[PDB]
Amino acid sequence: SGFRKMAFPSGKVEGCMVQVTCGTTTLNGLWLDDVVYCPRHVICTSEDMLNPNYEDLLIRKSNHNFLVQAGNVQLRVIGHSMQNCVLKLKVDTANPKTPKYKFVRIQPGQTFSVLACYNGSPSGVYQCAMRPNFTIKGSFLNGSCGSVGFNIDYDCVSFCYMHHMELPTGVHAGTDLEGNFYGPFVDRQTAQAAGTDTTITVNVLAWLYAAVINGDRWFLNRFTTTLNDFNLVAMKYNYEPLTQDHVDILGPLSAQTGIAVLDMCASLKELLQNGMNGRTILGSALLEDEFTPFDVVRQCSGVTF
Amino acid sequence: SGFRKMAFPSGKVEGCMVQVTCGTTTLNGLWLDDVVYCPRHVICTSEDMLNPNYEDLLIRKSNHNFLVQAGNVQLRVIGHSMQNCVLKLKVDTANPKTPKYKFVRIQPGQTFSVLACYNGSPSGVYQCAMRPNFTIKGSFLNGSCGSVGFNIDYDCVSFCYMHHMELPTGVHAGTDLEGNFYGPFVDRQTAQAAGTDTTITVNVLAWLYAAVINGDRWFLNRFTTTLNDFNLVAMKYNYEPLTQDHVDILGPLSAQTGIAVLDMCASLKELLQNGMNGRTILGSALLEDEFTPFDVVRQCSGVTF
Ligand SMILES: *C(=C)Cn1c(C)c(-n2nnc3ccccc32)c(=O)n(-c2cncc3ccccc23)c1=O
Ligand SMILES: *C(=C)Cn1c(C)c(-n2nnc3ccccc32)c(=O)n(-c2cncc3ccccc23)c1=O
Repeated sequence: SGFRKMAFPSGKVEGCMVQVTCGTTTLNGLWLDDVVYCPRHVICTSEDMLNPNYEDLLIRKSNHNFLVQAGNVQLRVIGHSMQNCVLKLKVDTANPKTPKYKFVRIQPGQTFSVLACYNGSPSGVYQCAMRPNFTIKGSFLNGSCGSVGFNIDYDCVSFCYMHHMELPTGVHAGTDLEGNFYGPFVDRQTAQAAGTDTTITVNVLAWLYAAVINGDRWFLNRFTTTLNDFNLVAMKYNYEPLTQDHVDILGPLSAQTGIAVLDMCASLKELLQNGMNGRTILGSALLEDEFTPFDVVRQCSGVTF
Repeated sequence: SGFRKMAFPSGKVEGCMVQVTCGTTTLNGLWLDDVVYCPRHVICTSEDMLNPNYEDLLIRKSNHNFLVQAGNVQLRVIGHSMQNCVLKLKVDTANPKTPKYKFVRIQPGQTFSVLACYNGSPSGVYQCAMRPNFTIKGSFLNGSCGSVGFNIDYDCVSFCYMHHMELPTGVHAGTDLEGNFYGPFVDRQTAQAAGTDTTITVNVLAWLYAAVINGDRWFLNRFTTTLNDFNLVAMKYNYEPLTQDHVDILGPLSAQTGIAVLDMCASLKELLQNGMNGRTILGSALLEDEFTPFDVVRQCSGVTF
């Protein structure tokens, strides 16, 4: 049946992307009901990003200093406030294309789709995962702030990420839709350490279950392992410690393929110690960890919205 | 800045996906203006797919035998015809969400975004490429026929692919929006050979240019090569022969990075003969060939729609 990195249909999010201009800085905004959400660093100049006093910079700003554009239509700003690191511009008009939505703070290891935008216009969509160090490895250029990450549950759009900065190491950092950064990052142009990134172990196991479903079974060995001895090989190769909760989520994948979770950990343990010897799994020559067990079930069952 | 497999915003295509039912078979349809396009094998039973006489099977079908559903709204079928391998159901109502569109028959090696649909409801979106053997390696389950592949040029949606069958080897085959199959495939449940698949050489070179832009420069060597001697290493490793046209398209990538195309072919020649030695390029341990030179420029410049 095949297996691909798949993103949610971005139709419901395209109708909410607007362009926000404050002075010379222009970035993307998210228009839901009569409130426009955008990163608060839109009020900063190129020289202000070094050490910005956001409370002092926002004081010098009025309602008419914010230009919100939805296509060719201008939105009247009648209120502004700063919640953590996001700016909330109250507009006089509710977005007629507002879908059913919620604000959700996802956990490290979970995945979401990103709609990369520039000047309020969508450019592309791709699937990513929140690394354990609360960073993401996306595709972001200059002007891509304001771009949101989201999950879709049938009719509801769960917004979970807003892009803010590109770290000097090349990775990306951002906040939730309430302004709280993911990780120890601040909206300030300074050298910030992301920390040791590790591999989402439960996502790797789910990806191996998807390989068996699609006929890729060459890595299945003749061993088992304990939950304690497996996390030992995991901690050596910079892998997340596997917990009983992770085993519980892998239940449906273990029952569909008839392979016990502990047996799958043994095949993964052998792959960590012996490598792939040049072979591939689902068209990849490395261990992919950007598919949650829920993503594997969705793609191997055809869940629509 | 990062590099990711990126798909076009599927908002304009979501508004055209409908569900078509003929007897017991149900698949997806594409609703543009007052015409619904769907694969013609919707008129076949499970036992009819072995050796179907489509001209004889369609004769036993009337206008009222086709149930077209756009959400919860029924469409009145007032005309039907068979163009090659697609069925064109004329409806009494033009789609109010019809975007500017064209029908395009793409060439092998070019890429396009796929919106996987089930029962007329979109489920996901992903980028793929038309392999030189006119197959695609997508993610398709039962009921995913009717799913279309498309490219977006600012305001125009260029439809280029409609999914029809999954070959016994696991790959997928389909037609253009006029019904002409890509390759020597027929809409018949029989064993069909896809042929020797090869690697899109111009796409691999463009992917290496994207690596240098993003800072991945470890594969740059100290050699050059001729266009004749390079296609010799290419023909040995099942790679497409590089032509002067391919070199012309790689012009902007060669001028942006300051690396001649023939010099990039030498680094690629060394990678084919020596492998990667365990290293990675843009987070991949193999040579990716699903990025056209136009896809690299779009993602490394931020082209929006
Ligand atoms: C957003 C519209 C502009 N932009 C900014 C302002 C920044 N940026 N520079 N220093 C900063 C400190 C704190 C927060 C943001 C910030 C930025 O990094 N990027 C940005 C984001 N992602 C990728 C990227 C790639 C190349 C240049 C900039 C850039 C901004 O877009
Ligand atoms: C489409 C809604 C149903 N479907 C069909 C009918 C077929 N299929 N079986 N034999 C065939 C011969 C010629 C054309 C189609 C055809 C089919 O293959 N698939 C299908 C397509 N992609 C992936 C896939 C995965 C698992 C089962 C079927 C399947 C159909 O969906």
